[PDB]
Amino acid sequence: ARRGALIVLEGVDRAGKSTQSRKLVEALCAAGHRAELLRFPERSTEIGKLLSSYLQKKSDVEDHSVHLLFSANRWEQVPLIKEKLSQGVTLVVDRYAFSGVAFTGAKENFSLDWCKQPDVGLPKPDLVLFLQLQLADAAKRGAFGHERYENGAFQERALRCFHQLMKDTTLNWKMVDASKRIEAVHEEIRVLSEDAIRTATEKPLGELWK
Amino acid sequence: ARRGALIVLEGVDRAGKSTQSRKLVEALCAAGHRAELLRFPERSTEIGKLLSSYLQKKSDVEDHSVHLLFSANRWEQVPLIKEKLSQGVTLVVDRYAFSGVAFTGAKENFSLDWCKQPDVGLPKPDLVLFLQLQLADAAKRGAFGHERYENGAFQERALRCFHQLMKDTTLNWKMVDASKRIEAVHEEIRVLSEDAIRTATEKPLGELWK
Ligand SMILES: Nc1ncnc2c1ncn2[C@@H]1O[C@H](COP(=O)(O)OP(=O)(O)O)[C@@H](O)[C@H]1O
Ligand SMILES: Nc1ncnc2c1ncn2[C@@H]1O[C@H](COP(=O)(O)OP(=O)(O)O)[C@@H](O)[C@H]1O
Ligand SMILES: Cc1cn([C@H]2C[C@H](N=[N+]=[N-])[C@@H](COP(=O)(O)O)O2)c(=O)[nH]c1=O
Ligand SMILES: Cc1cn([C@H]2C[C@H](N=[N+]=[N-])[C@@H](COP(=O)(O)O)O2)c(=O)[nH]c1=O
Ligand SMILES: [Mg+2]
Ligand SMILES: [Mg+2]
Ligand SMILES: [Mg+2]
Repeated sequence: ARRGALIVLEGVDRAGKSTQSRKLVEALCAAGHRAELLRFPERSTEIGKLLSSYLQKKSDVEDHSVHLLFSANRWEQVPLIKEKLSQGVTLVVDRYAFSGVAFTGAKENFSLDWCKQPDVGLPKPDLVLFLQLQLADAAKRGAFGHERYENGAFQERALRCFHQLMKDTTLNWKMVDASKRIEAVHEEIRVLSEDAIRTATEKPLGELWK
Repeated sequence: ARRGALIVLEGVDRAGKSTQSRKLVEALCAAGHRAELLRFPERSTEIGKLLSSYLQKKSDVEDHSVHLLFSANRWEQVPLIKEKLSQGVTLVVDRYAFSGVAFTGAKENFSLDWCKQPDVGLPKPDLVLFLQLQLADAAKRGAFGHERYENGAFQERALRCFHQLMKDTTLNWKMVDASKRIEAVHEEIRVLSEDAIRTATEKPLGELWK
């Protein structure tokens, strides 16, 4: 039975990860694929609620602790991720380990290596789309939110970490010009995703960063 | 101001970590030291309650997730640990990262290296006492508990991991013959601890596994 593809959406702030993720799943399903949407953090579990309270500033969490919770929040979904992929279901994921590393990695005294370790071993995405957008363009999309990390300076330190992670040639990274309209960005992502489901899947699901 | 020492108690099942830890703190205080007791897991925080529900079998948790929570449960106490040590308070800890690695490391497909990473960077113990006890002797102390991991076969796989961790010469490991009476074991630990508070402290607090 042909496994599903694991597709991740990553990208700068307001670049359209959530919009594009919901649109990709809808369009794959409409074209007869079996596809479902996931996102991280997944706030409905016990850990997810801790992470949600942190991001909304309702609680403060030690930085190493919070990093590990974010990763744990991925590991708790691995049994489901692996089962859905083995059943032929393509999974479109709004943020994954890349955000985990880039966001803690933007903080002082957090090496990229330390930030990567908790996630080593996770299911490896068959495709990692990185939605790029210029600052001037992200502004036309509205004001920063009120949640933690939604600050220009901090966003720019996360972006440098993302660019380090993209030097990683074990991953099938694809850049997406997220400045275009919602529809045009969607068509670019869609075609890339059809291609990943079609080919990328003839190899077994890999393991991230190992 | 002379910093406190960070002293960890590790050891096989029923070897006396908790008894010896409470006795050491009492005796250091009685001899005019400033000393306080900590333990891991620390079940009173939000994470600690998750860990307590897991150990008591009231909930099941994915293995990588549970490993990261156990480490996060240490990181959330680092601000306090560092502040108490800088104030001259010696901290006696009932289990630390060594248990974290040995217990997940006893499970299938968990390399010691992966298990160590979440804890890299923690405050480094000035002294790690390992209470050794033969199986036949641990039995005279009563029956296994009902909690997760309290099984002869699993305990023996954790012990092999502990022996790998003791090959680590960056740590001041001391073996303790925990087969003696409660008092005699206590006198051995006490003398070792006075020595660690006295000398081991003239160097800054280190960082574990780095
Ligand atoms: N290509 C696009 N062009 C214009 N506006 C967009 C585009 N993609 C998303 N938006 C809008 O920008 C805001 C951010 O989109 P969202 O998908 O929530 O981004 P993210 O999840 O990356 O933060 C929303 O108002 C959304 O409608
Ligand atoms: N040296 C010792 N000799 C005999 N019994 C002991 C000794 N140390 C502890 N005990 C008993 O063994 C049991 C386990 O002790 P405990 O300190 O809770 O061990 P741990 O925390 O290592 O599991 C308790 O009943 C305790 O009184
Ligand atoms: C998945 C993940 C997200 N995050 C962050 C990125 C976002 N903060 N900002 N901007 C935040 C919320 O996600 P959304 O933007 O997808 O709603 O969590 C982490 O810090 N670590 C992680 O492992
Ligand atoms: C500190 C720590 C303890 N543990 C385990 C060891 C013990 N299980 N058994 N036996 C358990 C409970 O601790 P006590 O024996 O100290 O009450 O948690 C971990 O699995 N990981 C950790 O990081
Ligand atoms: Mg979003
Ligand atoms: Mg390494
Ligand atoms: Mg105990």
